[PDB]
Amino acid sequence: MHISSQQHEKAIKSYFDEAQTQGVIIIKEGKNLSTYGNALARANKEYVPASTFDMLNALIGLENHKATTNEIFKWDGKKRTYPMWEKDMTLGEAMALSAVPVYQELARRTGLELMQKEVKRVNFGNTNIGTQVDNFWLVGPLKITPVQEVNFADDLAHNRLPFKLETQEEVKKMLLIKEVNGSKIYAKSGWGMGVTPQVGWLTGWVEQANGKKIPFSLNLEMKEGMSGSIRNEITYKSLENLGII
Ligand SMILES: Cc1onc(-c2ccccc2)c1C(=O)N[C@H](C=O)[C@@H]1N[C@@H](C(=O)O)C(C)(C)S1
Repeated sequence: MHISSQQHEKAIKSYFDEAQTQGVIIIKEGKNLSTYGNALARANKEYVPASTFDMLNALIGLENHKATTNEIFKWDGKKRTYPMWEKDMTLGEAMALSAVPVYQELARRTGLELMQKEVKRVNFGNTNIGTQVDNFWLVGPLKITPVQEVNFADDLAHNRLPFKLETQEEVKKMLLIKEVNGSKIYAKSGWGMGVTPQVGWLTGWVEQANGKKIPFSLNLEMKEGMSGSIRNEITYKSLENLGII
């Protein structure tokens, strides 16, 4: 409104301070990138993308006819880390649930060789997937910075990735997670491996009523007993503080 930028900066740093974590949220208006939060130097450090990769995994699988958007991925009946994953689902349902096994099956369909060259073509992060086609986004060697992630989301939001328009639209329909007063929030979460603390992500964009698109990438540390929805909460408060929703 008439709120000073010092106050915006302080308000958003306090959302990270209150959660007792260290993180950054990067916003992009048109060409301009702004870095908020309580740990601004995270912006150009490299982290595994974790499930945020699901977005590119989907783009690639669909572009290369490894799946369709109505196709059902059967649960094989093995006990899963979460009961919510013990069901048959579409890619899109799997995006909302972040169903690692489905994205792993998709990655195996695509294959190491095809995955490696698609990730080069797209030049995502450090572009390196190593030798294990089914976990390189979760344990490395693939890594990416928060700046690169918000630029990725900015590409996909404006259909600039090197995939057909219809492939991009298909994956964007999968990413709708919230509606707030005429604004829509498209995004995918990520949560890295290992003992606490782990990396957390929420990367996407808001599509405003007038058609304007404002990409964001939140990146922070997931501390002992933090709920996943803290990523969402910090993100929503930040976007609201800045009047983007
Ligand atoms: C955490 C997490 O910690 N370790 C792995 C992993 C799994 C298999 C092999 C190697 C590592 C993992 C994971 O699965 N992360 C996923 C992607 O970010 C899923 N997104 C989460 C979410 O979005 O909230 C889920 C907590 C829903 S899981």
